[PDB]
Amino acid sequence: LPKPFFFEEGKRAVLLLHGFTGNSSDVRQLGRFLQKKGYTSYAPQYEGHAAPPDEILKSSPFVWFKDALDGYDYLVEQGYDEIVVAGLSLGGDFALKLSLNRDVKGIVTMCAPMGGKTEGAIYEGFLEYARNFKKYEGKDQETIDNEMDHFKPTETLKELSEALDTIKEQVDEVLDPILVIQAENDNMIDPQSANYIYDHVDSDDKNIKWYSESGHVITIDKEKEQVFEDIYQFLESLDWS
Ligand SMILES: OB(O)c1ccc(C(F)(F)F)s1
Ligand SMILES: OB(O)c1ccc(C(F)(F)F)s1
Ligand SMILES: *[B@@](*)([O])C1=[C][C]=C(C(F)(F)F)S1
Ligand SMILES: [Ca+2]
Ligand SMILES: [Ca+2]
Ligand SMILES: [Ca+2]
Ligand SMILES: [Ca+2]
Ligand SMILES: [Ca+2]
Repeated sequence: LPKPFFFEEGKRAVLLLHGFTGNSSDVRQLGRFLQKKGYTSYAPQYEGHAAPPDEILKSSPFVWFKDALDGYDYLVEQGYDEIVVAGLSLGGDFALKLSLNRDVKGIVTMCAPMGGKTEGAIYEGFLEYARNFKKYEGKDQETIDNEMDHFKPTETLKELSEALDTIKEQVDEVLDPILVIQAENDNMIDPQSANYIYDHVDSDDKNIKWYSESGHVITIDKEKEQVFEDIYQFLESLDWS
């Protein structure tokens, strides 16, 4: 089952943050590519993730963001002072916010939401995970429909909507070098989010890349090798010691 991972290589480090309802395996191939290029990486795993869907509803985005910060702080404790934060999906929103809470050499956002119909993305993301999990449990279609019909929204999903709006409203405070990556065929979040992030950060050093044959979990999809190369080129451009 997926767990946090720590790939120790050279002195340059990347904190890898996964997506909403995702898990560390979604960023592990990126981690391995980075390791082959000499970069250390650490990937936390958010509380309640990689588990039955009700565990997400017992948790909170405030915890998940702290899980992200704990990964940064762990890299520092392990000797890595120079850290780029690279986040997939909701993790990309956490990467932007983390850069306001900790010192980073740069930021990568990959299919991160910002603006638009946030509530739709939250509920569709959760419900898709929940339905797929119940299928994996071997449940029949009626049992799944019945369990899904008993879904009760919790404070978790309202908190997530509020957290996303907070990050949107503070994105003009982001100053560190940034690469914005977006899949054109993302069916979870609106690809125009990438324009919004790019346009509204204060970062003087920024770039954006679009991927025409990819979806939301871009780091496991069919163009992942090009995504990884583009991330690498961005990393190589930064002000490392
Ligand atoms: O420790 B820190 O820099 C945090 C900033 C926001 C946090 C949350 F708990 F509200 F998510 S913790
Ligand atoms: O609305 B508030 O200022 C928030 C505090 C922490 C947030 C999270 F993004 F970590 F979840 S949002
Ligand atoms: B990527 O895994 C995401 C799916 C739904 C998201 C949110 F609702 F947070 F915007 S992010
Ligand atoms: Ca090695
Ligand atoms: Ca150590
Ligand atoms: Ca039945
Ligand atoms: Ca029904
Ligand atoms: Ca500026």
